[PDB]
Amino acid sequence: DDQVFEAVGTTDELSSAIGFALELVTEKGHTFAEELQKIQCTLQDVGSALATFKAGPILELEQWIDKYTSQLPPLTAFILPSGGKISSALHFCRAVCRRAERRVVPLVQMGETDANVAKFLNRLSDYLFTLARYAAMKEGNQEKIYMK
Amino acid sequence: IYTKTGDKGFSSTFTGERRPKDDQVFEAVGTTDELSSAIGFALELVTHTFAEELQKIQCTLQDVGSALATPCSSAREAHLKYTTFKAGPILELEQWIDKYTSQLPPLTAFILPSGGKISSALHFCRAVCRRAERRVVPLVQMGETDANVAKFLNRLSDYLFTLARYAAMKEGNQEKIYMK
Amino acid sequence: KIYTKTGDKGFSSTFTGERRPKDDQVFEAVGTTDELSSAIGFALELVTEKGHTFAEELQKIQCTLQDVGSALATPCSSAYTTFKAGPILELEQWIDKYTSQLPPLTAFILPSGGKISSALHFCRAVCRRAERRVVPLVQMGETDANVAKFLNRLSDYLFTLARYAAMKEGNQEKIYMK
Ligand SMILES: Nc1ncnc2c1ncn2[C@@H]1O[C@H](COP(=O)(O)OP(=O)(O)OP(=O)(O)O)[C@@H](O)[C@H]1O
Ligand SMILES: Nc1ncnc2c1ncn2[C@@H]1O[C@H](COP(=O)(O)OP(=O)(O)OP(=O)(O)O)[C@@H](O)[C@H]1O
Ligand SMILES: [Cl-]
Ligand SMILES: [Mg+2]
Ligand SMILES: [Mg+2]
Ligand SMILES: [Mg+2]
Ligand SMILES: [Mg+2]
Repeated sequence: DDQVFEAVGTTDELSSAIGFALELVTEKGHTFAEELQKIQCTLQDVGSALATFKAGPILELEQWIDKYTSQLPPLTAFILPSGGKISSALHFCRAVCRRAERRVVPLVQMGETDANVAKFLNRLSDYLFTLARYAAMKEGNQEKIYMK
Repeated sequence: IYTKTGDKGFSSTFTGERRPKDDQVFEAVGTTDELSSAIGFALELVTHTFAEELQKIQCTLQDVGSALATPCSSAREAHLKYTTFKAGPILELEQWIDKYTSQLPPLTAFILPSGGKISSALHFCRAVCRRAERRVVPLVQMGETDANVAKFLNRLSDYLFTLARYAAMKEGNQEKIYMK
Repeated sequence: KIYTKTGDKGFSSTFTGERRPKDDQVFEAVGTTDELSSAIGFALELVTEKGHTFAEELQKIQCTLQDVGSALATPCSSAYTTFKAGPILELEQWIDKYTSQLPPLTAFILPSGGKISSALHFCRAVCRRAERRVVPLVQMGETDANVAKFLNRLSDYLFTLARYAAMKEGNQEKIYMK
């Protein structure tokens, strides 16, 4: 099936975009770098699952999200993809992650893939978005804002 | 785990339709966000008027996104500002291109993606932009999206191409030329 | 003036002169191929030192990617378009060169290994996307099988070159962990 190869490929594409973003991290021992690396592993499991996906990593993502949200101001503006190297790269990862989601979706719904793979990808773009903001905040960057 | 509205693989348009995330509309808005993000990263390599231009373009790509997520077949009276995509930013890209073009050597051979970090990031952006044009086109040719969105993305890749060239020249980088 | 506006309505030309909508699978394959060449272009900028022979290789590969573009823009039924085996066989030689210098590998390598190596894993993914786009074209007999072969062998090249970059830099690449 072509749809499976497409979904696996786009998952790998995401993981490799994360791989490149990780290279932008200049200081050693950041916990989000650990997290991104764990996600990459999960993406490999996504890969073979597509080709039973437990809920744990979704929960993991949800607690990391909540951790970073509580450290950040409320979200009042619409931001443009920005805020420093890592941040921008994560915004790109977010876009690619959302593309992966769209590719997995028909596979679920056809019941060829565990529902949770979609949920994980859905939640991953929230993680990547949140992490981007968190990363920019910690560089004290200030992201660019929408203007007509 | 949370029960998020997107978890069963459906999302919403700005007109209230529920569609599988699979849908053309989301392929089209996703790919546009992808493009804007790529530009976001390219901006981070600015080492500048053209940096200002790239941001305005990101802002237009927001509008593009609002437009794509508002199918004309179901736009009502209050959504008219989203369904209406004015020509202005296109004329802008055109006059920007003329400006840069009048500062560049004449062009006759095929340029490979190259020219320094900013220039190469821009060539990648251009490629992503043309993918975004491919996603928008079927919405336009189905009457769901203003044709001006497509004009824009069409022109944008020529803008992004000529800026790449400009950046290369202002760094003293010669781009590679197609060989054989 | 570089823009004609003639594609402003969503249509464009194949190298046969046929007008098609821009979302036609021919354009999807050509574009994805451009995307790949652009990704290689960026990875090329991550090379610090002068005179790396792989850097010369990737640039030759960009040239072939243009040829792959043209071939794809010239679908066979509507025409006469053959893609020669040469750049494939050449890729195969370069692959052996790097492959033979590498540790035997039993792990699963996560996209990692430094900037170059990382950029090249991404390139590999985009190349694999380009393969997936070329596949329908070959199966309906619009494109020479060799074109798919080239991108396939190029996926292999980019993976193993990323391993090579990582090893030269002495940059440990990350492994799959359960
Ligand atoms: N995978 C996707 N690709 C492109 N666009 C999307 C995708 N998912 C959602 N969208 C669009 O972007 C908007 C914001 O995305 P969001 O992720 O918040 O929606 P969702 O996935 O339906 O909701 P939730 O993430 O809260 O479950 C959505 O209303 C939808 O129009
Ligand atoms: N968005 C696209 N994605 C992939 N391939 C394209 C795209 N647009 C055009 N092509 C192909 O690449 C060639 C050069 O593209 P170009 O953008 O100059 O064409 P166009 O959009 O038809 O014309 P113009 O841009 O001058 O209005 C075209 O002749 C066509 O074969
Ligand atoms: Cl795609
Ligand atoms: Mg979502
Ligand atoms: Mg949301
Ligand atoms: Mg064009
Ligand atoms: Mg042109």
